[PDB]
Amino acid sequence: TICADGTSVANGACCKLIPVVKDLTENLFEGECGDAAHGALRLVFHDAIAISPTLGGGGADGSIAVFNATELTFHANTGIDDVLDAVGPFLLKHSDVMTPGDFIQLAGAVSLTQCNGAPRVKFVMGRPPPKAAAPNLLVPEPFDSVATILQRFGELGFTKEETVAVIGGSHSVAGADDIVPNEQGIPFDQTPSIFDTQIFVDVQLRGTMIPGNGTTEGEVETAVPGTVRLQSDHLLARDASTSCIWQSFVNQQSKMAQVFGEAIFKMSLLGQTQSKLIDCSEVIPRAIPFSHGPATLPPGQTLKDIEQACAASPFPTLSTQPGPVTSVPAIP
Ligand code: HEM
Ligand SMILES: [Ca+2]
Ligand SMILES: [Ca+2]
Repeated sequence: TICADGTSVANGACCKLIPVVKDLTENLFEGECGDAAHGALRLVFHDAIAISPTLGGGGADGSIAVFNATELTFHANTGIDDVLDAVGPFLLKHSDVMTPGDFIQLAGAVSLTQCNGAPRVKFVMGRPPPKAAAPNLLVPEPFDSVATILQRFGELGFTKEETVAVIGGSHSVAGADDIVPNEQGIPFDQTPSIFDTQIFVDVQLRGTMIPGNGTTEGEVETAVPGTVRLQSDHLLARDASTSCIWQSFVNQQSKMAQVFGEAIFKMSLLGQTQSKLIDCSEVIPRAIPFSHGPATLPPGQTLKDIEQACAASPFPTLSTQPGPVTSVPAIP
């Protein structure tokens, strides 16, 4: 079917989503891989992962928006109130054509296309409205152990490879608003507007510093001024179950993107039955091709500053970016 805009879709029910995509790209994200895009991506996880085989929760069901009055009382959802302040008006204005679970997955898929190197993910619609708030304690916290993290993701059907890709990859285009005391927009990697593998390098370095005037539980030292490091990422890069996976993504942007895209799509289906959904992948914007060079070590860092954790292979011999140590700019 040809939509009013000229887009051909396999299922004509998808045509009603085209204005939603345009609104998100023009008016929420403003064509940028910035604060709004980051929020929409994070919302995908906080909505979808909140499901357990034994404790309940509906997964990718829109509960985090509909039942925000409950789910925003959960510690793991710190900062989601601010995300919903930005995204929530768009969810409401487009609630005539799609359910909230569908909207959240759409917005995350569209967010990625705003970012250099991020994959164009598949997208399906047809998730029913949510029945209830997720239980508490289903969203992983940055102070959770690797074993805890792998149990949560693994029990939901993710491989370890997918788990590392989807966490690390997301943190390549991300910052913290609630970790560095009284500071917002503090990136996890040197390039929060680029979907590159700098996050993988940055986290493998020995940490030497904390930003700001104190820590929050689940934060550890970072190696690069103007960034922050989560304990969870720190441990995932160093634990024997995940460290070879973590290292495998360094300077492998295409591989990382492909795995990430597969993982996001899997995440999008949590709590759903793929049978009763409709493919609407044609509505997702074109991806922005990765246009940056190889991964590098940050200025002033050398291979002796890498904490080797993968026993199978040495850390790739990357170049060091030229020039003086500089503080990474905060995300506007
Ligand atoms: C063990 C798993 C994970 C943990 C513990 C974790 C933890 C965090 C924390 C603590 C923050 C900063 C939040 C704030 O300061 O308010 C954050 C930001 C973010 N996370 Fe993760 N995360 C995980 C997995 C993921 C996944 C799977 C995705 C995407 C599907 C994701 C996407 C993001 C994004 C995009 C941001 C930045 C938000 C912004 O700049 O507004 N995270 N994460
Ligand atoms: Ca949910
Ligand atoms: Ca990056």
